[PDB]
Amino acid sequence: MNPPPPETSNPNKPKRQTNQLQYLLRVVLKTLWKHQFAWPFQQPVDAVKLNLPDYYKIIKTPMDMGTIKKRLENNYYWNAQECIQDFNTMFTNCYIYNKPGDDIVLMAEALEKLFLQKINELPTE
Ligand SMILES: O=C(N1CCc2sccc2C1)n1ccnc1
Repeated sequence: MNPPPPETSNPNKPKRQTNQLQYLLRVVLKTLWKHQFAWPFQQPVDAVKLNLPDYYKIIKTPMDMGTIKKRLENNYYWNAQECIQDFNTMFTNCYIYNKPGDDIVLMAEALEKLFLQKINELPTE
């Protein structure tokens, strides 16, 4: 059974657009999305479809790139650090649910390295 997906809008949360957040969408997220290993991360984990009934028994703060992309598109975040934390949550969830050497974990490790390379330097506000 699947929980509701994370929110992509929140009317009482203040919005912001910064050069860093624009770069996270146009360059970082959009580049990661094209990678051959990105597909497991492009939407919320479907535990009903994937026959993973214990996924949400274990992962209590779900995150995926589809949600991040919609958040960035909505100006949901106040700053880049908030968005970067949602990427880190997404990678960490994969490491928590799975074990070292698992195919899904190799995909996450490669994306995380690419992610870090791209966020090492961000634009200046
Ligand atoms: O175990 C899987 N997971 C497990 C954990 C995570 S975290 C982000 C995407 C996924 C997908 N599979 C297995 C087949 N496709 C995804």
